[PDB]
Amino acid sequence: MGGPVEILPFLYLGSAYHAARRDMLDALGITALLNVSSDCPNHFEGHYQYKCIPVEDNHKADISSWFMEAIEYIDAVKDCRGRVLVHSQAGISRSATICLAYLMMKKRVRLEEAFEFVKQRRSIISPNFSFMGQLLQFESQVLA
Amino acid sequence: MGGPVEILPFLYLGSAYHAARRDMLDALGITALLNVSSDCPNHFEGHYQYKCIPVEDNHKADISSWFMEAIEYIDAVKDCRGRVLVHSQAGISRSATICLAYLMMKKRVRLEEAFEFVKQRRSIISPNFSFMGQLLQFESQVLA
Amino acid sequence: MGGPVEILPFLYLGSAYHAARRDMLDALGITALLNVSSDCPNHFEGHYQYKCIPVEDNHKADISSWFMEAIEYIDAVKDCRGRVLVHSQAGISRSATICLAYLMMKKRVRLEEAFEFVKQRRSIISPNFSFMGQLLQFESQVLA
Amino acid sequence: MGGPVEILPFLYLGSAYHAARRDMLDALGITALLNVSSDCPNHFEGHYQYKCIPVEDNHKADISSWFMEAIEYIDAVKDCRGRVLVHSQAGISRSATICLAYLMMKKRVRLEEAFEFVKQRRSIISPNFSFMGQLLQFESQVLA
Amino acid sequence: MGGPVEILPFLYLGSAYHAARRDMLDALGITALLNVSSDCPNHFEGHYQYKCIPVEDNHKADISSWFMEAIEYIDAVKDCRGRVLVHSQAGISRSATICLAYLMMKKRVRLEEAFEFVKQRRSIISPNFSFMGQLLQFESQVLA
Amino acid sequence: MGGPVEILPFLYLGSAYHAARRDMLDALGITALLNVSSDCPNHFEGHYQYKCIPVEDNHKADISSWFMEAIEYIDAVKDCRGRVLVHSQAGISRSATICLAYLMMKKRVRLEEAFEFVKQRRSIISPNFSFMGQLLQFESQVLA
Amino acid sequence: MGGPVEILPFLYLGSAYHAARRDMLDALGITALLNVSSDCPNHFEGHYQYKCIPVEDNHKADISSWFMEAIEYIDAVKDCRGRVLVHSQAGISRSATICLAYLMMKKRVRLEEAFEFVKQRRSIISPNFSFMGQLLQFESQVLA
Amino acid sequence: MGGPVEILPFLYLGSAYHAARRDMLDALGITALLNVSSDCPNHFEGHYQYKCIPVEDNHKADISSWFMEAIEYIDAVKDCRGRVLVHSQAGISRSATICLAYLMMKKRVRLEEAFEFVKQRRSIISPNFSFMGQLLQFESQVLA
Amino acid sequence: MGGPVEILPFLYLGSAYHAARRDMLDALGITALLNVSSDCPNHFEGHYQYKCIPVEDNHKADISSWFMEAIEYIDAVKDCRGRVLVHSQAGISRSATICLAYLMMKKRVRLEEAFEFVKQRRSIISPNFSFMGQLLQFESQVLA
Amino acid sequence: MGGPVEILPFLYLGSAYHAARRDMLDALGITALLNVSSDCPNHFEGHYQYKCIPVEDNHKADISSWFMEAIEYIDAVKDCRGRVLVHSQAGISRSATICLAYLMMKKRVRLEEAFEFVKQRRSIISPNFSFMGQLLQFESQVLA
Amino acid sequence: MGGPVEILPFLYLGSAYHAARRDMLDALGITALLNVSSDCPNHFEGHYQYKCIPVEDNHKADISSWFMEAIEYIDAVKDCRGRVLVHSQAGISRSATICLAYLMMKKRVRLEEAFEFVKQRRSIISPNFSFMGQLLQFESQVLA
Amino acid sequence: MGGPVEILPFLYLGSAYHAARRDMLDALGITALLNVSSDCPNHFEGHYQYKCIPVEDNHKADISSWFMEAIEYIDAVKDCRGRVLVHSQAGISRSATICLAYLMMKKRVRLEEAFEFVKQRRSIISPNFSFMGQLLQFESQVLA
Amino acid sequence: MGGPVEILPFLYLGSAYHAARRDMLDALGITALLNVSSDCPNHFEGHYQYKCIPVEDNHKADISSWFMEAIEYIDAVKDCRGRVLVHSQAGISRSATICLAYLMMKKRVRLEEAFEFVKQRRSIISPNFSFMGQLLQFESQVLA
Amino acid sequence: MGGPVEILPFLYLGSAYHAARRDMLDALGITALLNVSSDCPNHFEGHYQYKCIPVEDNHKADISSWFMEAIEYIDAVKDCRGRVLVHSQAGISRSATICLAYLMMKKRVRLEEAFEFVKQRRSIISPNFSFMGQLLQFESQVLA
Repeated sequence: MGGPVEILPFLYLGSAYHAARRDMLDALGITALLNVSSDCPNHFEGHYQYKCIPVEDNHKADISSWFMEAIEYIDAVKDCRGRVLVHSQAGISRSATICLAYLMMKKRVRLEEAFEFVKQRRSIISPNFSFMGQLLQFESQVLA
Repeated sequence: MGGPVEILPFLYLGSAYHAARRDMLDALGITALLNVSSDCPNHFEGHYQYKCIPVEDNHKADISSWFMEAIEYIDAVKDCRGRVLVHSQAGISRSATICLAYLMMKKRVRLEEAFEFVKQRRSIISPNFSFMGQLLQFESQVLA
Repeated sequence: MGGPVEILPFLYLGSAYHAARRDMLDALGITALLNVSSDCPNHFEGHYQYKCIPVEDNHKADISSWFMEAIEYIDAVKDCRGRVLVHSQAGISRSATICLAYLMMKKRVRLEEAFEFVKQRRSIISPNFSFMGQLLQFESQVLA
Repeated sequence: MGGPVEILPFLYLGSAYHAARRDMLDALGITALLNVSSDCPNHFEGHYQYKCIPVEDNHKADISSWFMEAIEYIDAVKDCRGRVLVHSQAGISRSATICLAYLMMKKRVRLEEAFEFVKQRRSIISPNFSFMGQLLQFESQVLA
Repeated sequence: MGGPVEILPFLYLGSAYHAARRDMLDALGITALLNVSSDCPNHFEGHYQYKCIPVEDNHKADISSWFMEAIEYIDAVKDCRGRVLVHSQAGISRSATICLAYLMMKKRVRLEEAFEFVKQRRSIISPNFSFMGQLLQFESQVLA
Repeated sequence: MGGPVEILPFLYLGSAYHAARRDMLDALGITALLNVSSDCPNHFEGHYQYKCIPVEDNHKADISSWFMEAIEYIDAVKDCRGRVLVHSQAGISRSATICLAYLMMKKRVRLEEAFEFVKQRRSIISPNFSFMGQLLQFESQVLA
Repeated sequence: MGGPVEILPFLYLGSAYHAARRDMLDALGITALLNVSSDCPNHFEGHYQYKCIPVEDNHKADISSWFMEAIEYIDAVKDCRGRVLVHSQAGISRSATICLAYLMMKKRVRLEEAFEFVKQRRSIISPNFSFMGQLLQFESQVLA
Repeated sequence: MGGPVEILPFLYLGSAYHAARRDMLDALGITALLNVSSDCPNHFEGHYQYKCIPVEDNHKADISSWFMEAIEYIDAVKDCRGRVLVHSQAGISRSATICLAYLMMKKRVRLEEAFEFVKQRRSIISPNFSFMGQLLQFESQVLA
Repeated sequence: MGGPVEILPFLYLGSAYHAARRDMLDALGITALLNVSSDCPNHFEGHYQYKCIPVEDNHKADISSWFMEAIEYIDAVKDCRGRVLVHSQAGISRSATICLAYLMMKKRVRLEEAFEFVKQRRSIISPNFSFMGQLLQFESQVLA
Repeated sequence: MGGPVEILPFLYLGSAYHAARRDMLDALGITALLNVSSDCPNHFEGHYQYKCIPVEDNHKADISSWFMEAIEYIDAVKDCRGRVLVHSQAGISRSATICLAYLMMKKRVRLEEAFEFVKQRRSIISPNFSFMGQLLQFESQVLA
Repeated sequence: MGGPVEILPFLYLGSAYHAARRDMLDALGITALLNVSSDCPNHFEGHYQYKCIPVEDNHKADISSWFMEAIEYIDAVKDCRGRVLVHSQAGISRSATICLAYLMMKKRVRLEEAFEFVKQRRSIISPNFSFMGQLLQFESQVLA
Repeated sequence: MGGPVEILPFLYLGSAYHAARRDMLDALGITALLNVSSDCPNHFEGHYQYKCIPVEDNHKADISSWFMEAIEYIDAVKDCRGRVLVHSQAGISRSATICLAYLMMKKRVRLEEAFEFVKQRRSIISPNFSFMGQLLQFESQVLA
Repeated sequence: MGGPVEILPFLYLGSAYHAARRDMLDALGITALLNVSSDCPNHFEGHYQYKCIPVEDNHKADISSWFMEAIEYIDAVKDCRGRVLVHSQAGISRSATICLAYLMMKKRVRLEEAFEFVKQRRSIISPNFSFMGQLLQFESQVLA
Repeated sequence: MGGPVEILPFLYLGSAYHAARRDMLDALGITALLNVSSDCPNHFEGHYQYKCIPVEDNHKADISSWFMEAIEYIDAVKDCRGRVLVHSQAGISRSATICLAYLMMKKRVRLEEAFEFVKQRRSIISPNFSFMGQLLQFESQVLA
């Protein structure tokens, strides 16, 4: 817990624990949620916009494929002047990988630079190696 | 958090966090809620009376227009011998501006005096400047 | 808060705050709830048995009339081998008065003795004077 | 409270208090719940898989009969690569007995060894004597 | 002990212990004493004005009857510009009930308000329930 | 000093020092006094009931003879719903022996049991050996 | 309390509390008492010489008139080689005024000087203004 | 104060303050009192045996004359197996001188030895010089 | 020093030390000064309004005469919406007497009540007796 | 006091207390002073440049009118490479309002931004509401 | 600094630092000043009486000559019931010498005695040797 | 502040703050002042000798030119056996440079040696570089 | 070690360590010993009564069979008014099981109740599961 | 434990615990032991002289009969210049009674005096009442 960290004015990073907290969500004015796990429920289907990205914290997980879909979604909520809560079970690997991919893309930066910019927000960050490589593979592409 | 502050026996001021807490709401015997934000959900639509006042914590926000509608609503719940929870995301600007407008009106007082009477209740109070001016514009009118 | 106090194995006393806490309710195995207030909602209508006793913490409140209906209800849940949570806003006056009335009746005792037996459970107990007199009026009757 | 203990990667032990906490459930990625009590509600019927095993923390409780049904259920959720939360009111007797029965069976071990393996996880463990005997009766059988 | 509390400039509340202390009596300038017990002696019959009100700290005690006689006596000593020491064995129930009855009457106030005004003076105050009811019965009458 | 200990609601044990203290006597509501010494004066002959039992804290003292007379007296004051203060110089031997004899008799118990019941009240208790033997001699008789 | 202060070998100043204390009186060897109040009793009429000077701690009190009578009395007890205890309720105003008047007279000194000589004895001294003026009026006269 | 010191089982030394304390007197079991002052009253004439020895704490005091009368009195109370409280205003000079004279006589010892034996009991002892000389004059005689 | 105390929004009480402090004067916005001494200079004749009331801290001082002139002056500065600093050498007797007289008059109150109202402001207050009497003489008149 | 705060190298904000301190003025090298009060004197007319802006800390004060005159003056002293001390009685409202108006103008910024920039310098800042509104009215204009 | 010491009710000793402090001067009620230096200015020529005694803290200084003139001046201010502040640069040598000469003369005492009487007031005292001798020379003469 | 440092018996170094302090000036017996700034006023034109040396704490300041004029002035006051206070705004650069130049000249020493001799007096010393170079240029010349 | 715990006046529970301590045995007055292990020697065969019950702390141990023999033995020593020390190697499992069986039987109680009654005596108690079941099997029988 | 106390050079008092300690026995050079209990073994029959006195710590114990036999035994070991250890289970009642009887006899003293002489040795001493009486009965006889 502790509360979701504001990566960008419209982009927040958090735990699945946070996703189940309406008080926490509304206190931050979150309007949408990006469930970057595969089974975390979307309890408040009626009041918040939900987008799911069914991934496992694996090496056997191809989280890179969804980068675009996710980025889109985020940009989407960004344009409605809303606030998305990208989140996964612990908010360490998955939800982070994605916030990184988005930052690398939108703001065009090194996985390095991004990784830092975010470590400062939620020091717990730690994309498992597999994702790390995929985050690189994607990196080259974004810069091209 | 911390809990909503009782401005008037029938008037309370709080956070959107509080609005999502049934235990907190019933412990104070709140019967109605005045959502002074633009996207905070009304989760318990079925058990509490809700009134929305779609405003942003902007300078580009014309919160003054709703003063009357809001005051009415509050007076309304006041007459049912209920308890309203005027609230906005953080419970610092918006929800405050309104409680002020109401007090100035109903009890006829200087934005000054009111502002104080409330600072003593929720020291966090801080209507952004724009609202501050609008609270003055309205002030003259209430005294007339 | 703090949690509801177990007056009797099947009789608990608490706050309206507690009534809104499923985790707290199930942790104590409460099966029914006796809302001794007039507007506290019954959020979980579907999972717990609810009985309402619409009273105000007034001197202008005739809480004595419901004593029988309430006692019945409690005995009812008692027979299903359940657990009732008699409760009012703060769990100081109303919900207490009733637990007292019940104890005086069922176990036949002095308002005095009862009042004590309960002060030891939830030291916060404090039936407003009006109720206090009504608790006496009822006392004589129970002993007859 | 405190949070449910992970007995097995897919097997967790907890309180009924935990069962009412979505944030806690999703933070651990629990997908199913095994209510080893007789009246604890299943509030989130829609989002989590629920299985009930109606038992009392009695000596007059034949919890042994359900061992197989329960083990099955657990194995079931195990195969979906999910996570079950076996739980009872306090998470001391009932929910424990069952986790024990399962461990004895699946991993074939002495009630002794198991009891320990679990005491280390949730030191509060304490199957009432009746269950203890039934856990033994079942033990012989599992080893055969 | 500790010393008698000054309820009113001419009205003090205390213990029977105090009644036996000349030094304490003269130090406060007490001129009269109202023995609200049934057997406490009046040792200094010669130097202080004594008035007895033979009551027990019972439920079987009709202390209400004497309210008028007592109030009179108190008003009497009040007019001689003296100082009365209303007192009972412990100075918790009896002597208090009476000071309350007097205050309610003379100053016309709610048993509630009075009870408080006095709790602040001698926090030990505690009219047994019976008296409490009688104090109410009398209340209505005083307001009429 | 310190104050007399309440053995029974109507039976107290104390020092001769206490016997000379009106404030102390009335604060406890003592109505009668049983002087279990041979020369301690009865200063307040006029306000308290006095009964003398002229004994020495000797081995050459036949305190047993008076047991009956004393018990009577005590029962007497007991019936008037009063309070006796059995006392001797220090309140260690004599006044104790007697409270014991009375307890053994009235409530029928072992000198042992009584002795304890009282040690817990006034830990200073210590009937000189002679009395101790006489308390036994009397014990057999009371049980017969 | 605390004990009476020795102004002069034969002149002491004190409280009415002291006047009620034989132990204190004899410990100081007081033989006479000068009651400078209007209602404080003279409990030990038989053993100590008493002289009364019926005054109020008023502005409406002409304590000056008695100065001579009092001084006389004091000189009287002085000649019997006794010890007088001049005293009033609190021993702050009245009994002080008089000790001052006496000192001014007998030893011929400024109200100023005396006032001091005594403040050093009983720092609590404080003749109400009225008396203060009367103490001056008398001062001129004594010096003449 | 502090309490009278036991010089001999039947001989105690004290202050006039003590003489006025019944509680203290009876607590020690004093039966007689020897007032070695000239004006200290004998308040409890009815309950204690009193003997007066009218002396001043002077150099102009012939306390020696009474030595015999006093010793007699003391021996007297000694024979009734009682307890005398020899005492003077402060219990420093007079009452001491006498206890000394008695000791010197009865037990035949040097004023020196006695003086010590007693200093150890009431360190405050201090017979004014005059008495000191008279105590010597008497000393020679007792040894003869 | 310490700074002048604000008795009334337009009335301050202080020391002659303060009168010599421009920084202090302007920080409080004092516009006028009432020198209630007889020789304290008026250094800043050019920038502040000065009014002198040549009195001594005597008994031989008829400060009462000026009460009216002073009150006037104060009312004067009061009307210009200014701030007067009534002051004397130490700011204990003289400058106080006057603030009292003014309060008694303007707000019509007992020398008693006023004296207090001011003690709470500058606890050092202490009009010498003479002034005290004159403050009374004047009191009667103001109430008439 | 404490000393004036340096808003700009040539612009300082302070109390009227400071204005009366030459040592403080010269220590900071202040050459001019802008008296934003209505009656604070200009004691050192001969050595420092003074400019007055006669305003009250009112809601009835039109401080806005002088904004231009004041800004001019400040720019003036700015050009002589001097240092102005804008100041009012307490240095909270008036003198602040003006420093704000100047900053908004000269450096073109939001009342918001300025208000902050200054709060960091003299945390005590607090333009009464009226001025606040006037500061806004002026804001729009400056940006145009 | 620290403040000038009051040698005599009308005679004070101090530093030149003090002479420049009006607040300090008026707080003590100094009316005249005796500048015992040769160049210290008399800043407040208009409000205080000044007398100069042009001396150096030398051995080559004939301060004795002025003794008479100075004493006169002091006596002068003494008669107007004023207060003189004799002072020199540091208030150690010069101003002291003079206060001494005055004391020796007026009160007729040994340079020794005086020197002490003053050391106790301003421990810093230290007339340079030359002055010391001159103070003696003068001593003989004063005694004659 | 803190006070000016005595460089030479007739030469002191200080702040402009000091220059505004008469008490400080006279306490040190300063007779003349050398204002080494360009705008610090000379408030007490009438009582102290003033000499101005209009310089800026610049690099663009030719403070060297005035060295001779200044030295002269200083020597001048030196001959009148007076005391000069060389001073600039902070008393760090300007006023120091000059005291150095003077020392170098008068006592003929290395800028080095002087700089030290003075650092020990006012550790704050710090002639800006420009002055430092000019202090060297002048050094060679003084040694020639 | 630590010493054997007194379960019953004639029944103690302990370690094999204790069995080897004569001092400990005689200090407790143990007369007999019940060796509930299989190889612990009976060193003092000559002085204490020994009874062996050859069991292992196994699951493969049929300790139940001996329950009767053991109970008999214990009752035996009980009748000789002796004291048995039931004990096993560590005094945790075996010796406990037996004390339990005995208590259940003799005093007829639930394995539950007994287990507790003993846990309070030797908190270390812990019959291995096997024994636990056997203790239940036996339980039913004892109640029949 | 702690070790046996040396009552007499040849007489020691102790616990049965001590009796089992050879190291303790030889360290004190005990040669004989007097077992004043009824079942404590005599483990070292071969090395120490043992004498048994079969008594219970009862009231129903006639320990007096053995007094002579015991005393004899003790005198016996005394003559061999040995050392006896009189002892009972705890060494509080029995073994003490006997050491007392012996002392009373051999050294002829009051049970009182002896009791003390020994309390100082082993403060734990406490002959049960029965023995106490028997110790008295025997006392008279020894003195005869």
